[PDB]
Amino acid sequence: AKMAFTLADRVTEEMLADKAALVVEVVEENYHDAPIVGIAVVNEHGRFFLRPETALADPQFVAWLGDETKKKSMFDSKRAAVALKWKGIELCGVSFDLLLAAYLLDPAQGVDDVAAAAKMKQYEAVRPDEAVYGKGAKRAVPDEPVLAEHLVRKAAAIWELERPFLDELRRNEQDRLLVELEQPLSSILAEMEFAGVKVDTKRLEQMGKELAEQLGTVEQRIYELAGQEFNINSPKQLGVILFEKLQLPVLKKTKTGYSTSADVLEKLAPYHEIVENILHYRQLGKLQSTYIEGLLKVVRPDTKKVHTIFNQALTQTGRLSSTEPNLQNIPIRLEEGRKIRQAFVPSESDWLIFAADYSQIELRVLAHIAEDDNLMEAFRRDLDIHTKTAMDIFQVSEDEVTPNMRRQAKAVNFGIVYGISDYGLAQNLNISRKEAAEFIERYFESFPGVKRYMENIVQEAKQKGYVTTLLHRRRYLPDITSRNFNVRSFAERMAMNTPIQGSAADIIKKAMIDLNARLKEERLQAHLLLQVHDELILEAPKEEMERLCRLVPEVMEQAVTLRVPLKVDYHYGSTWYDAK
DNA sequence: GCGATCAGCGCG
DNA sequence: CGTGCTGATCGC
Ligand SMILES: OC[C@H]1O[C@@](CO)(O[C@H]2O[C@H](CO)[C@@H](O)[C@H](O)[C@H]2O)[C@@H](O)[C@@H]1O
Ligand SMILES: OC[C@H]1O[C@@](CO)(O[C@H]2O[C@H](CO)[C@@H](O)[C@H](O)[C@H]2O)[C@@H](O)[C@@H]1O
Ligand SMILES: [Mg+2]
Repeated sequence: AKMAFTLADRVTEEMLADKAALVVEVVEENYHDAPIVGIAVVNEHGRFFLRPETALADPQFVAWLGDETKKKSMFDSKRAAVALKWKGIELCGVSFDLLLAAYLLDPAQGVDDVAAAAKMKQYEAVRPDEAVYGKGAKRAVPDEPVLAEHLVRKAAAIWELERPFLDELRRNEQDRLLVELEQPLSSILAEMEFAGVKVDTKRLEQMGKELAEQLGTVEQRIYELAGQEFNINSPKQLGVILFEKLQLPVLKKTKTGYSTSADVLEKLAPYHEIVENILHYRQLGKLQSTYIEGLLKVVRPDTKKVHTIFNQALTQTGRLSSTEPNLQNIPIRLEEGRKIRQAFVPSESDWLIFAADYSQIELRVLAHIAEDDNLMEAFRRDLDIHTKTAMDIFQVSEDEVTPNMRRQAKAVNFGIVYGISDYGLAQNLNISRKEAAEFIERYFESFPGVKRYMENIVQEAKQKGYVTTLLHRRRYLPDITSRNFNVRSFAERMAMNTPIQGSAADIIKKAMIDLNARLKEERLQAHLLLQVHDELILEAPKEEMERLCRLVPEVMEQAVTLRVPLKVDYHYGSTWYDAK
């Protein structure tokens, strides 16, 4: 039967106890400047549902929300914190976030609502959000009676689940990871998302106009060389033009038809002039649809800022993800796409963009965890790691390392990090397995400590059932015991890769926490805007650059102490593009 | 037609 | 290797 609760018309004192499960419901997936549809509070005095117009206007309730001594347990407190920031209300005292707790216990569960986390502890007296709000075009906020009970049941679940979740985190030695890292980081991400990044829309629009011109020209050139018109963006129609009308060789096949990936086209380029044009068309087309039109779609017209949402509880490695827009994959590798960054500017006049990035943090982390003497010495000498790798695997002096040799050694360092494998490397360097295996073997011959680590971590994953990062993040790998070579191999590569990528994630997250504490102590106006896996982007008055040049790198380099140094490069400029 | 897939490409 | 976003596509 239904759950008992008071559907209050006004805020009372017992609703303001110093310990409670709190629900500040924001149904819109993108919570920026979004509506709060209801509030539920469960504490020692009972269960309560409050209408937002009432609670959020009540001085006492707002004070309670902002009182750090009044502890609240929630699910996705960042969502509520940001929704409240847009209304000028501060949320403090969140001592437990069920979403983050569940995430740390097992990222693989994909916990995205209270019901999912509750199911982990055999608690099912709460419905999944999707069941209550529906989804897609049919998504909608239910009538008060249905809404109120759902919010109360969620608060009730959080109230009941706090202790068991904290107990397991403690057994896993992950309690500090939640309380001292992820929860404090949650508040920092909330400030970052709320601050947003300023966009020079006029510059973006002009770039868009020129791209349209260039696309038109390349588009026509393509129809000319094809002898007809067709939907270039249709892998099916394109496949017909390339492999049937033009008789280009089929080197790669796709489940549905002909593969037209850039990888394939690159090899087909020598056969026909249409290929290079299709490649150029896709490059510009990607820029136009995603980084110009797509970006312009999410810019707030009143402030000209984009407010991303950092998903802190999604990746299996501990990395953050970014959406609406995704600001972690803005072009940089190719100059034409890199120009897109000229569109991201400081939010205030006479302010500048400051970007700091870790130099090879993953390989440094690997040197530390594997305790490989050669790799540690390489970083202690701050050597060019790819040139050094080439020197060792190809057995030549530094001056004997050719450009192609370094390129291949670089690709090997790529593979060693993401889980070295014949297929992966071979196909990546466009070579054979017999050859790729030879490189790998040569690499392990030069870095025996890394080989030992790879063997040991795999064995450890099979024994314990999971692998861990420097700060105790965990990833379960049940497929590590699969009798299917492919499935088992993937699991083994994750056993190898996760402690590396995951520890690098732990480090930069701590750096963000340490950095914000330093910025505040120094009372600098500088603030974080974005995190891109191994780099931090800030904006600050031009008068703070010299101080940031010393502070940011130091804080990032000292976040943790490894057997090898951590090195941070940095640049600043009038736009993100110039922060190079 | 709606949402779900597929195929291709951007980043670390 | 992973997330995420795009235009096409197919599924019921
Ligand atoms: O609020 C972020 C937080 O919510 C979850 C669901 O619990 O994701 C929702 O919000 C994201 C940001 O708008 C969307 O990308 C996602 O589709 C939506 O379900 C968590 O995954 C996330 O940590
Ligand atoms: O030849 C041993 C070598 O193979 C790997 C896979 O590259 O693991 C295989 O052999 C182990 C026994 O030594 C099994 O536990 C594992 O399941 C199987 O795939 C390496 O880890 C190992 O060094
Ligand atoms: Mg870097």
